[PDB]
Amino acid sequence: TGGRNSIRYSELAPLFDTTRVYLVDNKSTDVASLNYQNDHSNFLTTVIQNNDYSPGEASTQTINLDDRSHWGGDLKTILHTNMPNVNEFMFTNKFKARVMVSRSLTKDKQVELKYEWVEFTLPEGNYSETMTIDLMNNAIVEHYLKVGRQNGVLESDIGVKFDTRNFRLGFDPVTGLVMPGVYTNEAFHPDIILLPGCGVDFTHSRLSNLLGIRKRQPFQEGFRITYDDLEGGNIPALLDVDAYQASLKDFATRAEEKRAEAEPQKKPVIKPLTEDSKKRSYNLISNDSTFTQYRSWYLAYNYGDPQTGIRSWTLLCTPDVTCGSEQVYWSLPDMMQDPVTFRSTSQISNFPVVGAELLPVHSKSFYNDQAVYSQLIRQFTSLTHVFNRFPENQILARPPAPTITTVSENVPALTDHGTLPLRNSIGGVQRVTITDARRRTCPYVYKALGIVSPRVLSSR
Amino acid sequence: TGGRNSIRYSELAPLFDTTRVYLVDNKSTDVASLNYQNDHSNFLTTVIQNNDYSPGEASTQTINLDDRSHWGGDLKTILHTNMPNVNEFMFTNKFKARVMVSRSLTKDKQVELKYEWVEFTLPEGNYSETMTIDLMNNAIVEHYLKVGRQNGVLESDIGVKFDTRNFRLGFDPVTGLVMPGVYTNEAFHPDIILLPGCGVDFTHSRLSNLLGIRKRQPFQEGFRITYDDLEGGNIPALLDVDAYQASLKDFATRAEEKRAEAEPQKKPVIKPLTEDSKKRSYNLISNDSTFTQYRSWYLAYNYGDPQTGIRSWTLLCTPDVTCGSEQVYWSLPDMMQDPVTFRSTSQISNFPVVGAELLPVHSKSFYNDQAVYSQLIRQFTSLTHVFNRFPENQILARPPAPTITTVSENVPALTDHGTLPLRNSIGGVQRVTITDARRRTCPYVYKALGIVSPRVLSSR
Amino acid sequence: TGGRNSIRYSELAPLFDTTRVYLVDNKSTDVASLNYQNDHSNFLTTVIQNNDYSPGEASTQTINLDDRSHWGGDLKTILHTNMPNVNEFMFTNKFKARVMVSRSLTKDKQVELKYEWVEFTLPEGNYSETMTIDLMNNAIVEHYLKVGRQNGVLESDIGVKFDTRNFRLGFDPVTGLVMPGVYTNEAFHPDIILLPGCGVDFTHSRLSNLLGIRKRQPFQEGFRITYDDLEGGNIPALLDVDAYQASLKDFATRAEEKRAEAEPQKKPVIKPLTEDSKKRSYNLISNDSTFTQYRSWYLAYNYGDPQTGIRSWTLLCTPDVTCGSEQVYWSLPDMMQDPVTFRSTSQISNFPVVGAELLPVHSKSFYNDQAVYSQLIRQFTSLTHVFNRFPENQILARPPAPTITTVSENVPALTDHGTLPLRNSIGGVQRVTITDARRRTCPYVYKALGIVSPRVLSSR
Amino acid sequence: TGGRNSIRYSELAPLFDTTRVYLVDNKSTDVASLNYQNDHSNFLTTVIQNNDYSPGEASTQTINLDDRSHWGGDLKTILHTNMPNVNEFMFTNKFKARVMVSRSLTKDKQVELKYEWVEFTLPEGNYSETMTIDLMNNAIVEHYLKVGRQNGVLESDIGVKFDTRNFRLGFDPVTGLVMPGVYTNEAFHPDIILLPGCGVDFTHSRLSNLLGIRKRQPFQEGFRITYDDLEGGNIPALLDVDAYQASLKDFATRAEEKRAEAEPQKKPVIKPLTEDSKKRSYNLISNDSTFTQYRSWYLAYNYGDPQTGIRSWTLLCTPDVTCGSEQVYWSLPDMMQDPVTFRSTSQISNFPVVGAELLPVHSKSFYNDQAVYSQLIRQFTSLTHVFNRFPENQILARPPAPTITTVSENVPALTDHGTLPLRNSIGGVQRVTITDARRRTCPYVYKALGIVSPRVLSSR
Repeated sequence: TGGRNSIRYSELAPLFDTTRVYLVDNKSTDVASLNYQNDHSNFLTTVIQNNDYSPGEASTQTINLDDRSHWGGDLKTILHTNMPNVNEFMFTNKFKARVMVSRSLTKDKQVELKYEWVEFTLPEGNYSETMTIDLMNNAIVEHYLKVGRQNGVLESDIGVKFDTRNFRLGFDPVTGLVMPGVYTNEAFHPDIILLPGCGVDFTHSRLSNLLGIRKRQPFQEGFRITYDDLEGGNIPALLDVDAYQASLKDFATRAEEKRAEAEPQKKPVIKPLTEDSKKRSYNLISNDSTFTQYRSWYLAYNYGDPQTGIRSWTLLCTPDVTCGSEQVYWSLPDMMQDPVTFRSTSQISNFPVVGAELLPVHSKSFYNDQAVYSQLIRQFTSLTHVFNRFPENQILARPPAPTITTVSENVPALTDHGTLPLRNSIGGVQRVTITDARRRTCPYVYKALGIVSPRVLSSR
Repeated sequence: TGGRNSIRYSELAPLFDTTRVYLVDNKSTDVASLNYQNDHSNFLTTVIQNNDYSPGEASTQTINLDDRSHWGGDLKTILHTNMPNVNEFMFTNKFKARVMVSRSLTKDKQVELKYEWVEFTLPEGNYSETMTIDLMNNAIVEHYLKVGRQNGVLESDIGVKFDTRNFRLGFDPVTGLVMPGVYTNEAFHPDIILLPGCGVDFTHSRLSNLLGIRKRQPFQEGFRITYDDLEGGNIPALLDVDAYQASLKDFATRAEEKRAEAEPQKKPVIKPLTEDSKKRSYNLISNDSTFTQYRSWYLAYNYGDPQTGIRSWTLLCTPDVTCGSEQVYWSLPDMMQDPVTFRSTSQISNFPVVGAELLPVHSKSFYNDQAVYSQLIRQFTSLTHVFNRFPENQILARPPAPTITTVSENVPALTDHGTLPLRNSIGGVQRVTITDARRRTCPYVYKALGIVSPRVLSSR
Repeated sequence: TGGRNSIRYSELAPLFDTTRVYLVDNKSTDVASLNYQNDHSNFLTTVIQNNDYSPGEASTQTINLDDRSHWGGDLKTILHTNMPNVNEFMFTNKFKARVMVSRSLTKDKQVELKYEWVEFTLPEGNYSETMTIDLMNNAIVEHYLKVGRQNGVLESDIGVKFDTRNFRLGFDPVTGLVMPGVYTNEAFHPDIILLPGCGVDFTHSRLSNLLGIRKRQPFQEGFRITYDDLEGGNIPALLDVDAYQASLKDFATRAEEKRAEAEPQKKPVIKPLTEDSKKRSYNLISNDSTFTQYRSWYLAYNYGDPQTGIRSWTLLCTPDVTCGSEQVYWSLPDMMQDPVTFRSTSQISNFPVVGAELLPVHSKSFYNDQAVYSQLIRQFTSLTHVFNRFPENQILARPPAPTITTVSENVPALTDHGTLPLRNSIGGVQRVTITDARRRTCPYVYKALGIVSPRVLSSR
Repeated sequence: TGGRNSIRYSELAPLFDTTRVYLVDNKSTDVASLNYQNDHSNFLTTVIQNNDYSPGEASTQTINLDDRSHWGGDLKTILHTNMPNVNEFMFTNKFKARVMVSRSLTKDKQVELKYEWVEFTLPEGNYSETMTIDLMNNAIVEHYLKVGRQNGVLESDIGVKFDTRNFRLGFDPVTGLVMPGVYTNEAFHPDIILLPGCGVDFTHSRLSNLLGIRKRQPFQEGFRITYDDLEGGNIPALLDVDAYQASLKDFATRAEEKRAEAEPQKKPVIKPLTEDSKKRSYNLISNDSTFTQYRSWYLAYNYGDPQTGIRSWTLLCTPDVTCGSEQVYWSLPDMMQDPVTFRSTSQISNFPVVGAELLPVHSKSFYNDQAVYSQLIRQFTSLTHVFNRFPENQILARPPAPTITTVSENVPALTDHGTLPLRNSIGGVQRVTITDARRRTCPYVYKALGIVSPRVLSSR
């Protein structure tokens, strides 16, 4: 310490031992003159807080930490964003899926079904865990319109759907059917329902995470999940409720009558429904088999061979609307020594990093009353949303709203990076820069604030 | 340390090493006598906590940190506000918009439409993310009354509306219409709906942030968004439900009948509704085109040319009721050495700063049940609010309440600034001062509290 | 300090005193080349952040903390998971129970009841405190179908049920019956209802904790709870409401008439209901006794002999959906000295541990409105869920939804382990590894992030 | 430092300066062999984390902090419980009350009323702020059955009730009655309603706190609150609505008609109802007085003489379901020097204490919709709960559910005790022990975890 303290500035007098320099954006004189063309994630600040000098002029003067000692400063920072759930940047507004795009009776008498991969995009915005799903299903439909239908494609065969129920709860081990005649619409994790000849790929989208279907060994570029993959676990068919109902015309310890009332002339059972009001085909494999051609991921993962099925190369897990906690990197190139192996440069997308921190986004959870409220309004017929374009379908229906939805929420992060080594000649104008994992500014930054407290560390 | 500790006061005896001085407002003797004309964001305190002296008299005595050493103190502080969502100070109660103000059949046979920019102001108060919007739409209307109407202006042409839905979900790629005959009223981010010849400017309002429409490169003084800007993305027109309904009088794998039931004598389709009950014009460009003159920001941003549209110079992002996390600056001029480049002065609006901190305001989020509850009460006719003065309009209607509203909430902030260098002759009366980004006291401060713990740092 | 600081790298120049090395997974060049076959819970990272070298090549270079001093580093870390409530890994998707599997009239005239232990498994997913229960009851039923029934087993005798009410609130001390004729369906802690000859074992499942039935002295491998254990506390029988109703044909201080209206020809009381609509046996011990054979844990614990009953060897406590706060262990084998007694090795499942921390999972609680809403919909008959397959049973009914449900929620954990001693020759490529209590990678890890700040500790 | 660092272990080599020893329960080898008969609140751990030695054998080896220096360690700990709201341990399942137990027409013509103190106990479980109350009222009733009634006791005179409303809002200053004929059922703090000759004592129960009736000077063993105490503040009687209704047969500034319409032949007023449907006596003092014999604490405290009433020796305050934040004490007898005045021993219930911390329980609050929902279901007659056995009573009714209920919630506590002095010969097997205020293990502990970081403090 002794003679090694002195923190000096032009004529303003000797200041001794730690003090404070401030890195701020909202400084009025600065804006107008320096970072006009820049944004909150990469700006310039005049660190000289002296009322009497031009910003330019200030950019000349310097804060001089005493020369005789190696100095260090404590860097506390306040980061605040407002990035939305889905958007083009975080890759949460795009996702490739393969759908039916044409259906025509080929030249002889056999038929033709051609499929193709199309990229659907969502309208940017901050959504729910669910409404997002919906937005996706809609984006599938919206395409079926501009193309599908007007080429022999019947809704009765739209290839991909993102639903959320266990399509085999009512299932009866012997009848081979979902007895209650209705797939019990309770929500149990996002799922993916495919059809023959198609599938979906998330190779370039974090939406995968929103669904909560993660690859069992991530560092593998590429995420395609097709029909052939979802093996074992095709949605069983609903039993014909009416056919069954309409039919039926042609120890001794109180356990006596209970054992005789519980027990050629066959019944209407066997009849697995085939279509629904407005006759929508449920595409059943055989006029025999109780299983529909529709295949569910959830079903696969949980019910089909664990050592071979998707349960093998994939992993079932929690949703997370945020799509993935990603971090950001601070850099104060003009004011702090470049950490260990970092090379010193001027290429904004490669500056040295002084602090890392998670991008300020959490997921708040709320209890959903609207879960059932809706089961008592479409049972009492009325208009439809662009979401339930197939009310009477039990499959292309509208995935049940899960109780407890999550919502991406932005929050101020009063973080604190360690104490770093800094130069002893701090320039009048410092440059602040926040970067993301991929190394690029981040448009969604409303406020960055830095406070540095230099203090002597050793001697030269 | 050795002889360098001694912290002395008048005759009260030697105290050694760190101790504690207190900066408090609520001190009774002080109020009455010193900071009568001041407020919590800029007051005087007697730091001498000795029961026997006048405040004035105390203002004489002094705490003497030993002379032989440079001292420093730890400054912990308790800040607590209660600033409201919208108000004149934070510039959240004003916003300029350009509306229709006159409509008369000019002198020959052609007509005249004159527009003007008017500043509307809100009643101060703490609001919701939504009700705020509403308050704005109302403030637009309230003006149409004092002027608009009484000058040939028909509601059928009020220029600006802040709604919240995706005005083109039901849209059908071929019919060029919102088929369901009703813009699906679900909430998807605040938006701005304009008309020809008008627009809105936020150049002097943080309300912009409330909406969540941020300028892609902020440091540009000025925020005007007009009709001509919102290009490509005019709200498509609702299809005539009745005209259509009223009309209609004059492979082989179960997929056989599904491919024949899905497939001069033209139909009522083409008819895009023109007005609504009480005949309100939907101002359609041509008696032909399926698009209304009404233009939506949301629509533009998401659907019209990304490299040219507003999607270019603007950015879609999360709301935030608070309107923008702003920070405040502490200053203890009379008790702590003036940080690096700060000049020492007496101009309250330029004191030295010792600590920065975010102004104590966060946004709590809640789940909205009232989302739909209201769709089942205006469907069952009854009175109206100053908010839905055009129930039967599908456009000047009332923006749908988003599920999950946010509310600005004030909270005590037990913050902690570093350890700062201080003078060794602390005056009997210290002056505390909290300032905002622009540098001015902040009326909304209920309590400021400071605790300082001096301790030796080096030697002289 | 003096000559002991120097932190050196290849030619890049001398850095002095603490600096920062970064342990990150999401680093792009790394993924592709090193940890292709690995996962977030056990990967390799290149700690050399120098743009110009191959990852391989970098793996050669080294960060050299000065040799003359023993160094240490501060390890802060960011861990973020997404593990679901129930799953095979945490052992929350399996649980052994003993049920009735066969009922046939043995060879002479006496009968045979054979029971067996079967393991039921749940569909993996993140659930509620309740819906989980339900999933279990269902899994019991689902078995009764594939086997039970089709072998003389009547629902009237399914052995295990997980409900949640105090099966003896309405109980009347004298009549020996649940007077109101209905077990008051309010929720009061998960319970277990057994039958003669069966029970449940959790020896290999944390689901026990979900129920909130903990063993009074845990370190005892094994958790079997059978009928014979639940002694004293058999669910009393519901009084015959109708029999009773249908019958009844054949001081003086205002307290006079109150003392005469409150006061061979016997009444219908004695009649304890025996079965319910669709005549389901309530299996009553004697044609006499007011107690059914059904036995409840809750009942036992709270009402039967505390010094002998289950209240003795077991403990009643709060649920917790997470099933048990378990911790994880960090290990940075290639960069930090192996703590006290740890042996140095290469067996991933035995690396040295540098930091311990709770696996990032908490339980959020919400208020349940859906508590009663359902009591006003099954009272108005309509379809049933795979959950209430015995609506009219008062016992095999559907446990009442408790107000205040809990839900396992994943959250980012910005933790901070101490300051650790490290090697002075940090390899170009470090290995990160998170392990669980049992010592194995943890599939449910989305992001691991490490920041180390070396700084001199002493001298060599 | 110099030669004073060395932290040594058997042959495993010299480790220098701070390192880390771990205190963990879940360690597999340990359980089976050492703490079989113990529980999480008092177990043994092998601190030697070396894979090759028996636990027993390890118990021999030792960690040797260098002898030449006095060492200290940082103790961070992770405590996690799951204790329920009410239970026998925390004394929240018992509470003595004095009730009517016999009513017979004594030998001459005068009568006899004998009362007695009885201890009622609740079924263990985690409850609500309210449902707890209810459970208590029920427990009062449940007794009236096994005894009361069957001895001339009419519900019309059950002595104690815990309700929650201000039994005198409708009250009219002149009529001396609760005009609206109904005690306005809004919730305003737990209360206690007594009758002549009885009362309640909490001398041995924290439930008092749940109610929120605290003794004004706590350190006084004993908490009895009887009738005679609740003086001034007897619940006024409801006015006879019918008698009144059934009767009535036999300046000039617009303020003219308002002053004549607002103004022998007496009216039905005076008639204060006496009993209610099913004629339940309201026990009124005189056939005259408008006050019933029923006395309320709330009423007393707020309305009767503040200098003499209960308002004097008692204190009205917030509920808190937890019943009282109690703390726990850590102790690591075998590894850390015994703090200042603590005597060293082997009596588990007197070990030295190294850290204190609040027992991990907080109270979450939720908004109650179910507040009114119930006022619109018992107004539409139907069955009753064991809770509203006197629907038609306005007093023995069922206390109104307060909006905003609280619920005891268990939470992991990542606490951190200071840095403590420790022995330099740490035994292979350490003993961990958590104790409560009264000094006894705490059954409700699911996980205890300790991390110690020794580091040199001075020299010997």
